[PDB]
Amino acid sequence: TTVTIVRKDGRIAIAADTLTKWGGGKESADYVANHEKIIRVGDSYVAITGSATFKLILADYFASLDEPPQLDSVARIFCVWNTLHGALKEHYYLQEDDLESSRMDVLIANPRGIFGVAAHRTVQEFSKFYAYGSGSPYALGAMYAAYRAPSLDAEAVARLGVMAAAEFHDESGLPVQSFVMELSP
Amino acid sequence: TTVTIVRKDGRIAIAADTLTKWGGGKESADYVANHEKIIRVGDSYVAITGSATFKLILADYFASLDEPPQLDSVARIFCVWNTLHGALKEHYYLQEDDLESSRMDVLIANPRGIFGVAAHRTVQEFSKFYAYGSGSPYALGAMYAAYRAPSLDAEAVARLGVMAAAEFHDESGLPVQSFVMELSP
Amino acid sequence: TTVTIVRKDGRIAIAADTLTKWGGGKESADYVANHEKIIRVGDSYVAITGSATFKLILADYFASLDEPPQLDSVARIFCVWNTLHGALKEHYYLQEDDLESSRMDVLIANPRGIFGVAAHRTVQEFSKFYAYGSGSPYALGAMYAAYRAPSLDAEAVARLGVMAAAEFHDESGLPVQSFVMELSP
Amino acid sequence: TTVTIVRKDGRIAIAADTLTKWGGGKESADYVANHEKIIRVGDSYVAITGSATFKLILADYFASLDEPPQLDSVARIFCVWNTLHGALKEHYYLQEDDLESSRMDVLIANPRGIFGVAAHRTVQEFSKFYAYGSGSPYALGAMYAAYRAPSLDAEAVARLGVMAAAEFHDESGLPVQSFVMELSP
Amino acid sequence: TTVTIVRKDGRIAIAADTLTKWGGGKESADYVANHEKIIRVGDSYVAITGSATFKLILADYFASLDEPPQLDSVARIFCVWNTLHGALKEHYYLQEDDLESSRMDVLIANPRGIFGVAAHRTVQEFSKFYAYGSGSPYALGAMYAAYRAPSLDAEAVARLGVMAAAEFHDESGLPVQSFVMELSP
Amino acid sequence: TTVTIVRKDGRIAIAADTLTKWGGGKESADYVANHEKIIRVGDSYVAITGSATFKLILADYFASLDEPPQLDSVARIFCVWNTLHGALKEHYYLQEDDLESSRMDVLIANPRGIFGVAAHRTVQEFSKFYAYGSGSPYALGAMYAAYRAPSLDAEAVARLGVMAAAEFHDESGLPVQSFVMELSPD
Amino acid sequence: TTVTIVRKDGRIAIAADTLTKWGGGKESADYVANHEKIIRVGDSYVAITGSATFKLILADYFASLDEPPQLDSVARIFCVWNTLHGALKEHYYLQEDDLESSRMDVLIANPRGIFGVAAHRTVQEFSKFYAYGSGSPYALGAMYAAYRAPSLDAEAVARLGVMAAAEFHDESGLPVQSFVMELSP
Amino acid sequence: TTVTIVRKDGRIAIAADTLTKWGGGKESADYVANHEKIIRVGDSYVAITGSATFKLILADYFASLDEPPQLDSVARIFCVWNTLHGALKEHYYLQEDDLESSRMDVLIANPRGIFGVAAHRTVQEFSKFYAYGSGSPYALGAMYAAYRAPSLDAEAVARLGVMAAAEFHDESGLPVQSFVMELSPDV
Amino acid sequence: TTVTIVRKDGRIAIAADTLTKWGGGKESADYVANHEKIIRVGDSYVAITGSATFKLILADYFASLDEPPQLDSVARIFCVWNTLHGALKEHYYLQEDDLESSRMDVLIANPRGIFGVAAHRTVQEFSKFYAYGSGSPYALGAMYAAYRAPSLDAEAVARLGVMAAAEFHDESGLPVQSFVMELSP
Amino acid sequence: TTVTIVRKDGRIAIAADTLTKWGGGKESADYVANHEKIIRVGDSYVAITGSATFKLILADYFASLDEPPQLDSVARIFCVWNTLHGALKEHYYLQEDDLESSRMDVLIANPRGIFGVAAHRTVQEFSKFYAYGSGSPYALGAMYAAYRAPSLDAEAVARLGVMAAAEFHDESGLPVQSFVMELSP
Amino acid sequence: TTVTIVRKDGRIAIAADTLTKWGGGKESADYVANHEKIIRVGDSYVAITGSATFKLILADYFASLDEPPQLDSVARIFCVWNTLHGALKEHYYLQEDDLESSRMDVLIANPRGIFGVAAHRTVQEFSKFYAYGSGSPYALGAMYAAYRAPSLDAEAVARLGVMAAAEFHDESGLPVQSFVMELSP
Repeated sequence: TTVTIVRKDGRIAIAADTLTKWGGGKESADYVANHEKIIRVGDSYVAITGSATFKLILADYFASLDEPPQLDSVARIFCVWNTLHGALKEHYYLQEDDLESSRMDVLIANPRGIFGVAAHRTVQEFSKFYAYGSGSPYALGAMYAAYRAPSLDAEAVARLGVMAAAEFHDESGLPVQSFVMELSP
Repeated sequence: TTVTIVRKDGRIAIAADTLTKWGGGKESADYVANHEKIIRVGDSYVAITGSATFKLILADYFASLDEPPQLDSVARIFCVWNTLHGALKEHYYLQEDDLESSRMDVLIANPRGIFGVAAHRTVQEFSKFYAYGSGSPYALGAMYAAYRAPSLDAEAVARLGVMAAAEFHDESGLPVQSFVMELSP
Repeated sequence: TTVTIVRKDGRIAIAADTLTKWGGGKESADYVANHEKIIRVGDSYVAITGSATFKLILADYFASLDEPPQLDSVARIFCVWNTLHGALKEHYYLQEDDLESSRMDVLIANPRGIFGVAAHRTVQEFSKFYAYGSGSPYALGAMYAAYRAPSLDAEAVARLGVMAAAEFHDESGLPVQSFVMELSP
Repeated sequence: TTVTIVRKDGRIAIAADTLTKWGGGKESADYVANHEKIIRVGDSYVAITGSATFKLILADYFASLDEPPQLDSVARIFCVWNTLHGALKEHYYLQEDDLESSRMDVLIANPRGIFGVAAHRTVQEFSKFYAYGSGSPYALGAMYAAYRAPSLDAEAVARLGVMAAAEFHDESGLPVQSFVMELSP
Repeated sequence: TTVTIVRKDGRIAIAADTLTKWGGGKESADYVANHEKIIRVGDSYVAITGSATFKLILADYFASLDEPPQLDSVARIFCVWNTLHGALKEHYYLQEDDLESSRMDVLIANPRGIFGVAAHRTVQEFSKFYAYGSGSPYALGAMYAAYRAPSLDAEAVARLGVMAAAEFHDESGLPVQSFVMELSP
Repeated sequence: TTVTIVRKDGRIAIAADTLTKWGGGKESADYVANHEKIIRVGDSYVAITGSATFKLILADYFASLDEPPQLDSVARIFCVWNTLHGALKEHYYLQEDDLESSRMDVLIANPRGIFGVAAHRTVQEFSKFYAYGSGSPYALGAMYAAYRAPSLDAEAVARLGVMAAAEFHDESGLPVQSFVMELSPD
Repeated sequence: TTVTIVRKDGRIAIAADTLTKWGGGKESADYVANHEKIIRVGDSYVAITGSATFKLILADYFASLDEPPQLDSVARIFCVWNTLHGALKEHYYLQEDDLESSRMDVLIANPRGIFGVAAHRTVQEFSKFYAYGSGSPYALGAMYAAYRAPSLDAEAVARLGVMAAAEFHDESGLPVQSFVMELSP
Repeated sequence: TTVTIVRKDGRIAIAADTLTKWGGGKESADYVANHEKIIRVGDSYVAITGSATFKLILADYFASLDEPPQLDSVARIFCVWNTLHGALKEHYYLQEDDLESSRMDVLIANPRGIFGVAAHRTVQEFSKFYAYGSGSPYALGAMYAAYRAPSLDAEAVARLGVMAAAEFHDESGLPVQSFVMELSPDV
Repeated sequence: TTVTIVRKDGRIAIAADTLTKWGGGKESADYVANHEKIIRVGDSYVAITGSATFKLILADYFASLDEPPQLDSVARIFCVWNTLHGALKEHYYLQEDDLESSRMDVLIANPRGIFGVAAHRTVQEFSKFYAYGSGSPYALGAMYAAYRAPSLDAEAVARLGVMAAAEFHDESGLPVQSFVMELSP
Repeated sequence: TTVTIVRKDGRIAIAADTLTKWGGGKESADYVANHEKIIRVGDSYVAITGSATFKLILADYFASLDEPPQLDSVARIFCVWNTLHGALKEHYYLQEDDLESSRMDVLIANPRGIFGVAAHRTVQEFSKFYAYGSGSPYALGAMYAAYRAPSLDAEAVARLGVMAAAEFHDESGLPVQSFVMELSP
Repeated sequence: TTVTIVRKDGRIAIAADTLTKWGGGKESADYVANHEKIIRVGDSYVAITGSATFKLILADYFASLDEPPQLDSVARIFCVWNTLHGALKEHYYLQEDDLESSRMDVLIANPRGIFGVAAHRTVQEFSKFYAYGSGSPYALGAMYAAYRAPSLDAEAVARLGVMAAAEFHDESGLPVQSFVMELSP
């Protein structure tokens, strides 16, 4: 998996590759209908790495809440993820470290910022771009190279990061899925 | 075990081999009468890999419910399987990974699509064909070869996948059980 | 232990060796008065492999029930054995795999058919013959060779499989106990 | 420890050595006054192997029951020992296998038959003789040789078994302790 | 991580580097908005090492109390941290040693002293300076060498320790955050 | 793999299955041309179990000796195999137990008797029948039931042994190969 | 890696993928110039699996020999590979099992037939087709499905085997290379 | 395996069961023609426990010697077994303890006495009887009971030892093989 | 470490970072005079990853050889490295895998092309660009995104590769060292 | 520690060394005031081995009982010790074998007999003498030799046993403490 | 095994038990004719613990030397044993610690003194008595108690040592073998 997220010229963009793995087996977007790794939660886009089951768990979990959660500040995202964690263990059968791992790394894009939440509930707000998943290093290199290119908007930089992972790494694959939105004032 | 599933030209088919193993020993359809690995649940056909007990657990479990479940969307199937897993542990004595394993992979065929659930509750809708079990690589290769052949409908492609596995792998054996049905409007 | 079961010409038959092992030590029928490995439950004969305590546990357990179970279908036998596993744990101090093990393989004969239940509660109806225990490989070989000899009825076949095991394996011993009954049409 | 039990010519006999061990330490009857490894439980004698504490546990446990248990059939003894195992865990601090081990093998004599219970509650009725404890192979050897000698009665045979073990094995020691009773009609 | 704390000439200062790590990967203040490792708690500054999630947990935890805690004495800080540790386990999913580790080392600067709390709740009041995190040995050496330079106030000595750590260790990176305040009478 | 050997009424027969395994993968005589597990060594037939490479090693080893070895007495077969084991180690890259394993269980049929050499160089002469390889229990069961049937000669019994194994075990498969010969006047 | 070999209608064909792996890193023919996995040895084609270093080793070794080897019978191939194994260990730094592993599986095409040599020096002549490498189960299934299709010649079958593998497994990737030759009379 | 050795009334006897094991598989004398576990070496009989290969190894070894070994004192037997052990490692592919195991226990009967050599080359002369193999304890107990029965000679006692083991232990089986000889008049 | 190599518009460029690591300690070019990771070998530039000792070893090795090696084809490079490995073991104290590891990955630039040798003597000629060392994922990412930009020659791209690694990974550090040359006809 | 108990000529005696160990450190009676290893319980003396804390525990435990326990028969002692073991775990933080170990061996002298209780609650009545602690072998040796000497009474023998252990074993040290009493009629 | 050595009133004695052990099995001097554990070497007697094989080894070794060794100084005995240890490994197949172990402890009595050599070739001369083997503790204690007795010579004392260990420990057994000699001037 590679997920990327970008902030540039008052535009916020998020992207994901589409390949699932089952061991060394490839399950591409060509063979799986529900191959999207980005789900909608309220007005946030949430890009998920880790087991392919997590996008089904989160969609189900968030949908089961009274209202969709606020994912627009670090404190709020953390607060939601910490509560999400107890549900993973208690309801969705989640299984050395400082803290217990939630086993997934997510990126969160919405009008009010670009964020990440690492497996250990390390919430971060990003200023330019970041990437998660095993393809992250490839994405970061490529986005670093093309971030300041005037010809590329946020979305094109996001997608380019996923493309670089997909070129070099066996856990990412084309096509790329992406979304783009305007930064709120 | 090999189970395959296929969707082609308005037809949905599902196929399983019929060989059960006890260690290195072979328990073929010629010696076991109840050698079918596909069960009926409502209007769905569920093909089951993993221990030969699971088809008895699932048959028992589903026959226990008030109404047959809904197995025609990813969201629905996921919910049914996430409830099934709790029952597996509690009432059926099921025994590292991100999430707990249900220790079986199933394929689901009905008039409203073809689906799969891996052991870790990864629910997937398939667009063409797929296969589970130790034999599935073989099945995948054979169905890739044959999917587009004009003389072969969905059922014949699914049956060929199991044959392929049964030819080269020691956990699959003939005869092949298959079912076919029309895709609904 | 070797236990066998055969269905031929409208006659069901079941058979077992009589030898108990205590480590390398041999505790034969000549020294042990309760050397029988087949018990009666309702109108079924149940031949039991594993620890020699299991025949005592099952007789005790099935006698404690309001009435004997029906062991005449795959579905029914599975219900019975899944409940029995619960009891083995809770009342009889029973102690990796997909499902928890019951530590015993059994064959079941009654007029309505010949069945088996493996340690992981894999219930199976057999069409010709089968065998359980460390001796079964020997028994199946012998019975495969002898099943179609006109001379030999169901009981003679069952018995011969146990003899073969006793000839060549150190956990099986003569004499052979066997029971025969007519196939309920 | 060696204990034997023999039935011959209308006589039943039970015997035990008298040596206790504490590591490589010897604690003979010369130094220990309570060196009896056989106890009385109603009209039954129970010869006990394993930890030297079990004779105390059993005596104390059986004394606490409203009445002495009937120990004169395989089924009855099994009931008793199954309930006993619970108490060993629950009251007397008892600590791989099919079933949990009670950590002792016993022989039981009474006027109605000879029996043994192994650590995993394998209750057995014997036709001639048997032995338990680390000295049993020596004892069985000896009693096999002596059993048919007309000049040796049941008790002579049972004692000779214990003698043989004490001759050759470092966990068995003289004097031999034996009891005899009449076979009921 | 490096955190330093300094007391000199009626002035109290606290510093931290800004670099976060994810494996061998660097997440600098350049890419992470919330790169601050120091938080406010009443009129104390708390500089936190260990998992980057802890600043989120602590901020969240202290915020949830009725009033901010008094963190101006060795006795009071301990009491607070002890209670905090319970919460870490009970609410924030905190997972050999003398006592349970809290998995973080902190420094506390307020107007009424400079303190630290190691991971096993060893509370200490410092009289000159100290440093925590993987970069402290570097910090202590640099601060040792510069404590008594008249040109350098408390905050210059605090920042310099961090700089030294950033120069030589792969878990510390510039910029240096810092705060200064007056000693209370 | 299953190999059977049988001695009955002045006839000697030897039989083997034909299936080779690569993990769980099957490699039947339908796909492999050289699927035979029995080789000829002089006027002996030698049925081999263990790695499919051993029949290549053995053919190669024996062909390289001045003449084909005498394999018609326990003592002679032993000397041959003890010397063979040194060559497995030195020339063909063979890798708890009392003795070193040769990693291979063989049956040897010839006009002068039926023999077997187990992996630990246990040389036996059999008087009726025997089987080696993972399928052998099935083979022993079957041949036990059939050995005394008048209608089945040494070869029929041997083949039936292999059939039984192939019927029930995942490392044996049809077709059966077999050879039969006359017992020498000894 | 996937390599295939096929014999059909008087023609022999051999085929390989071109992708090299470095952990999860992909090194496709698009970045690597020397991406061929098939080499010429005399008038044979040899398709190589295992470490990408093996093709260089064999090229080097065979080029060093006085005459190109004859790879046209099982016995011949066997002598050649047995001697090769000695050179792997001795000059090329080659590093549980019955026999030492040579760590690579090869397929050999020449006009006298199609052959294979597994890691353990298992020389096999094939009659129809075969495949090696981690991709081979898929290739086997594909080639099984297509082998008797009259519209596909030996080359088309061999290539399809590799394409099947590259569709579904992460250690195989296009382009496919192939070679075809005449069977000799 | 069970091997027994007995010295009684001026007579020396030695016995053995005839069953081989391959795992939990039985290879009885009914199916194996060379089921004997006792070999002649000069005028000694050597009964061998452990892997069935050892009887083949030992016959080969002793046949290759210039002259049969004299196996009629403790010091002579030790010397032979110590040399043998070096040959077991060097020529016959033998594989924690004080000393290296030879992996077999043997009993040696000859006119000049009855002896045993355990796996660690512990050579013993026996005064009455003894047994080796997994079936020894059963054989010992049985011979303990029957040694002084007046109707039984040394051979009957040695054989009885084997039969007790076969009765109760899965690694020993009938028939029993045995040999008997005269105690020489110089001992 | 990061080493990159680029082939573009008739020019060949090779580049490396300058940071040495001693555990978590940083030894930057600022503090180390011999911080260069590229050395000459003939007219070839060879960039070296793995232990900082290796450049001293190869310098010493090649300086003692007869005539410099010709590192201008795969076969030749392989020949040279295979023999090098024998010397690393024998004279320079080198210490699962198919082949023994040489423990360093190198890139090789000369006018006749660009090449790489991985730890297991896997010689590849590259057609566009590549990277080795723990930073290479970042570098490959970056260089993928910049390779086709007309404003950036071979050297600019190679350099950008290293910059990317150093931005995000703790084992790579600025400044970048690089060399460019002409492709020979 | 060594503790001994002796019965001779109508007298009972009991003794113990006075040395405590802290690792290889010695804590003699000369430095430790409460160096007694024997306590009073009713009219019984109880000599205690194992951890030096046990005598405090037992003294604390027995004092808290409504009245003193009767320690003058095997059945009664066991009863007492079995209850005690419960308290050790629950109240005094006591932590493979048949039964749980109470981690201490004791000897009990009273007017009505000599007894012991080993760690696993083996209660014994002795007829002459016995010893416990790491020094017991030495003490049983000395007392064996000196028992029948008319110049030594029960106390001299008991004291000589401890002296023998102090002579030769590094966990026993002089002085000896001893008590004597009259055998009751 | 117990061996003892004693020097008292111008006489020197040495003793040993006669029991051999094979596991838990006893081989008493009633069953083994060569049950002696003391051998002659010149005018020394040497008592041997460890495997029963060692007395055969030492006998064979010392008989093979040109002359019996001098064993009447610590310097001389050490020389002899150091050389002996080499012969043990080289000719007699002897198999963590400071020094290699010879795996036996011996006592050596001659007219010029009494000595011992421990497993690690610690040679000692004793002034009164000593003991080796697993029974030595019991023997030392007994000899400490008896050494001064006016009616017991050195031989009586030596034998009493052994007797005490045969009494209490499962690896020593009666009869005792002893020799005696006059201290030489």
